[PDB]
Amino acid sequence: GRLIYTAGGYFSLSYLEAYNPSDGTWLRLADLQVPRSGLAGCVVGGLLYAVGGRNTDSSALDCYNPMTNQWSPCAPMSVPRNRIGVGVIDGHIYAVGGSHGCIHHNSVERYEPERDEWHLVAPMLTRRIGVGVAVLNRLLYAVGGFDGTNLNSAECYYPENEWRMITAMNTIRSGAGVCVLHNCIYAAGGYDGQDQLNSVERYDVETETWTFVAPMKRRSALGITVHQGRIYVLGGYDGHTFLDSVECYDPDTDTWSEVTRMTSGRSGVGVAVT
Ligand SMILES: NC(=O)CN1c2ccc(c3ccccc23)N(CC(N)=O)S(=O)(=O)c2cccc(c2)OC(=O)CCCCC(=O)N2CCC[C@H]2C(=O)Nc2ccc(cc2)S1(=O)=O
Repeated sequence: GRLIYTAGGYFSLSYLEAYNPSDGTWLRLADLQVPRSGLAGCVVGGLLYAVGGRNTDSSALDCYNPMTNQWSPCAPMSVPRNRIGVGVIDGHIYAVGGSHGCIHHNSVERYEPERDEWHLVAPMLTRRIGVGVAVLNRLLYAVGGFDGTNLNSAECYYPENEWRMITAMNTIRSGAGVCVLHNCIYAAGGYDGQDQLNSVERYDVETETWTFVAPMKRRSALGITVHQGRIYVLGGYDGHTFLDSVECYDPDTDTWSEVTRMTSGRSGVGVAVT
């Protein structure tokens, strides 16, 4: 009965809408206190947090509670982080990368909801604005992005405080939807400098290889989450228009299938499931 929340986005949007893949119903919920695009979403203990983005870049961390349909302010990050990416480990929110104006972040900071406190951790090997982030059994991955100059590179964070480069992708991707499904890390979509991508690669943590799976039906700044063993990508920008298209990836048949449409097109959204 879990839901897919899309929060904020760009058409900078305040919408918080929830999709049920089991019946095609959308619900519109309480707005983001402050519109934001370029933000990330993630869930801790049933709570949905919206991080970073921009309205002016944003350091805001807000918390949405399905049980109250109310957005609660949290302590802000140590710096603004637009085009951020986030992951959770042990109930802690890791916010990696992003940009504050011309400052392209390689720093990473961790929020403990228990104390409402943000705290710095070991920065990355590379500045990554538009970074993709996912976590696989307490390893945090930052994938792609753009360092202020040039990334196919990916790197991995072990919490117990050092980042390690991993195998590079087959593709240069900033603004790529990144997730973990099963024991693999997916990097769907992105922007290679030239084109929006519809291709998707997954890193098998156990063969340390990026292999392409079927292409999507193109997009950047797309939302991405998992729901009932399936990847859902939301909206994004295909180079010409801001898509309302929501696409679902079934790993069993290795196909991407459009599965719904958002009530309005957006990119720059934060997405999570709870
Ligand atoms: N919160 C934000 O900062 C804003 N948003 C973001 C914008 C960017 C990245 C974002 C990545 C992650 C999350 C959010 C991203 N990326 C760079 C990165 N290092 O990751 S990106 O994914 O690679 C990418 C997306 C879209 C366009 C693009 C590159 O550049 C291009 O293709 C140029 C092609 C022609 C379009 C164009 O001329 N335009 C002139 C200005 C903008 C863009 C525009 O007209 N409308 C627009 C408005 C809002 C958004 C996208 C497009 S947004 O809200 O999603």
